[PDB]
Amino acid sequence: ASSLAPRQVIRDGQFITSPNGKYKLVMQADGNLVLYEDGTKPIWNTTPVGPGAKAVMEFNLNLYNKAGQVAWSSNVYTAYLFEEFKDEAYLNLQDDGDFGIFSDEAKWGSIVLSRPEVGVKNKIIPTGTVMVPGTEYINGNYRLAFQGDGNLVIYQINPQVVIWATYTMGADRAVVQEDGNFVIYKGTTALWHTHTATGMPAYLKFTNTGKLFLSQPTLLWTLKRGSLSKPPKVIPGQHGPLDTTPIWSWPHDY
Ligand SMILES: OC[C@H]1O[C@@H](O)[C@@H](O)[C@@H](O)[C@@H]1O
Ligand SMILES: OC[C@H]1O[C@@H](O)[C@@H](O)[C@@H](O)[C@@H]1O
Ligand SMILES: OC[C@H]1O[C@@H](O)[C@@H](O)[C@@H](O)[C@@H]1O
Ligand SMILES: OC[C@H]1O[C@@H](O)[C@@H](O)[C@@H](O)[C@@H]1O
Ligand SMILES: OC[C@H]1O[C@@H](O)[C@@H](O)[C@@H](O)[C@@H]1O
Repeated sequence: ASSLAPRQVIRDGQFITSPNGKYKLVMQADGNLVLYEDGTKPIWNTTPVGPGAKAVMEFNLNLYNKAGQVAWSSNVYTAYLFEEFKDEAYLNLQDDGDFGIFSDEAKWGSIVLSRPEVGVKNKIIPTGTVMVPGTEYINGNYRLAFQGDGNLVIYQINPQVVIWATYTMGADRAVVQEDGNFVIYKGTTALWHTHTATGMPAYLKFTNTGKLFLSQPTLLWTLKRGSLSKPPKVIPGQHGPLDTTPIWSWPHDY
């Protein structure tokens, strides 16, 4: 795990580790949140608040002492801290040892929403994913399938019901692009797309409620760079089954 999901809590020796293995962020039993290099050299810390402490990803990364007070915080500079942001924001620790907080807004959906769904669980489909006939994803009682015929379809599994579909007949592939657009293709012809080309890479969220959203990463803060007012271009990191969030990396200088 190189990341923290929204609301995720770490404590009592729990940690995350950069993709390359070199950096480790650990919430120690003594209540000190520490960044280690090569498992032996502490390069940054909050300093300890004592036992019974925890750190939690809730828009900010916040460190709580046993008395429930906030002893350290990322202190991300936003103007409006909507309590629905706390279920959306996640954290990556990257290969140069910097760590950063993302809160991404949806840019496209298979359906327009009245209001967020509560306790929805998302299957991340990351940047550079190339779907191909026979590709499918299962999340709960819903199936997302790129089919032989080229249709991208969401099915309710039980009972079988079509919930949504692109009707892109003949398409050969579907691509979650680095430019921020999700596009379905016959050869080089775009049959369908999400109109989300922004130069910021895309990922998809397929829900256990039978819906599909495209978001793009919005880096808000890093330990080394403090709060950011504009979001810098990031690059997709290595996404596998162990990771519950998108994975990103961001450059050293500008
Ligand atoms: O983002 C909301 C909607 O916008 C429309 O133009 C279409 O592209 C739909 O596919 C989408 O559900
Ligand atoms: O990403 C490939 C696979 O990942 C697993 O979680 C599930 O979503 C599968 O349905 C999917 O085929
Ligand atoms: O309406 C959705 C249906 O569309 C049809 O054209 C086919 O692609 C089916 O596989 C799919 O279930
Ligand atoms: O061709 C562009 C496509 O973009 C989609 O998001 C919708 O607007 C489709 O109805 C359309 O076919
Ligand atoms: O309209 C379809 C096209 O939109 C473009 O701006 C890019 O994202 C292309 O990759 C995509 O094929």
